[PDB]
Amino acid sequence: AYPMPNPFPPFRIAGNLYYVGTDDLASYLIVTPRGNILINSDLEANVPMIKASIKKLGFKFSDTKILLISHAHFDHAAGSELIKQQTKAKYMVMDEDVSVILSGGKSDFHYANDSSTYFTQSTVDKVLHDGERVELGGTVLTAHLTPGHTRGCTTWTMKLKDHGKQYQAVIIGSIGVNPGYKLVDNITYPKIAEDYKHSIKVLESMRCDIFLGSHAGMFDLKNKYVLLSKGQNNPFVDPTGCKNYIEQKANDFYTELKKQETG
Ligand SMILES: [Zn+2]
Ligand SMILES: [Zn+2]
Repeated sequence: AYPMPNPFPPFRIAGNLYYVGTDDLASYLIVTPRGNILINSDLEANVPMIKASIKKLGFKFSDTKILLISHAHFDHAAGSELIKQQTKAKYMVMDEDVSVILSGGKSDFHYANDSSTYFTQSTVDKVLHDGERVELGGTVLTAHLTPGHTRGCTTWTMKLKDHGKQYQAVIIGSIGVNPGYKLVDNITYPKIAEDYKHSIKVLESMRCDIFLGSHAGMFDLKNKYVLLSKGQNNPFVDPTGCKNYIEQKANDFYTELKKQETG
């Protein structure tokens, strides 16, 4: 079973982007004059935690206008129906992952026959596409299709002003190869390996100043938060860590491909 995350103190990352997630499953709040955008609903058990984090920062849960996700797996999206019920936020999802969201996991190319991965069915209010913007109150997020991990895995980007300076924030959706994924002659998702390769090409050439992700461990949340509490100049500005993480995951993909082809 998925390890239950622990609470994590919410904080401002940069500009109008806040962390409202856990010590593992990462969620983000973008605060605008016309309401807020929430990224990742996490597990059903985490929805009260997200609400509490939002309110701890002095914001209103009822001001959540838009709900986005990194990708259509239960650990990022299971809480979405509850959030929609409690806030009436509009749920927007990349085209290629909509089937999984509508089916609560039953159409997943890999986990269709693993009921431990299923989650509450919901409807999608707006279907997104590669390069499409999500705009609220002058804030502009861009959805980048970085497929492989899921068919519609989304890497979210935005530009943030921090201490008078401009930074591109990148929330890496995931380019991990899960244990058991088949990369050669995949029966349900034949383009899986081509998709990962495309994601690698996109991410390797992407400007990345503020390095974030769907999981805390991708981007060193805990150690960076400690630096932030100590008053360090934005430790979440980490272009070198971003470059190195993308390169590591690209290498991990090719390592797994080598194992499947030659091992
Ligand atoms: Zn996943
Ligand atoms: Zn995950």
